[PDB]
Amino acid sequence: AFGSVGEWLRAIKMGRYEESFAAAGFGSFELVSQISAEDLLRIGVTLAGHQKKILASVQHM
Ligand SMILES: [Cl-]
Repeated sequence: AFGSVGEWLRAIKMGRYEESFAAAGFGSFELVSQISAEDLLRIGVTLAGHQKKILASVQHM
């Protein structure tokens, strides 16, 4: 378990997206667990490799 979405993003080397997750309203794991590729694109994860890494990480929840 992570203490916050930030801690999670940081842990999976995706800390660069912290502010953009938070501003888009993804501040709980309940929301992030339902995240899709379209969501990731909307908030600014433009790289498919980062999208894949993020989505593979959430598929654990
Ligand atoms: Cl934090």
